[PDB]
Amino acid sequence: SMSVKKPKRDDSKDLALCSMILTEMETHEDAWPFLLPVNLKLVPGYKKVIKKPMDFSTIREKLSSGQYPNLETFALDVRLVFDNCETFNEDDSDIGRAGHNMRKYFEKKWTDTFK
Ligand SMILES: O=C1CCc2ccc(O)cc2N1
Repeated sequence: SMSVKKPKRDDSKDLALCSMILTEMETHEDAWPFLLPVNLKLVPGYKKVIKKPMDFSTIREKLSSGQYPNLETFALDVRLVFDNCETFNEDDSDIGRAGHNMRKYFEKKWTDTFK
């Protein structure tokens, strides 16, 4: 509260670390469904069903241009990619499996890096 401050994380390396995690995501062999935004003109249902599309290239642009206030807003966008994937794909599909795999991959890097 006013004039009562918590000790807080050293956050000075967060940008670099998030960039490294994103690079690791981008180069994972199962990243292919998530590298670019889904084409809303060509994919039936996607525009109506998925209220907030997100993809790695959009996250990369936001990270490169100061549009994440903190590391938690970055993690929210990454998770959104995989949450969207679950909404639109059966677990028993190539893309459904890819999303589950990438999510697991991300959360371990996240834990290992920041927790
Ligand atoms: O999540 C997605 C991205 C859009 C898409 C297009 C074609 C398809 O067979 C599956 C998908 N799932």
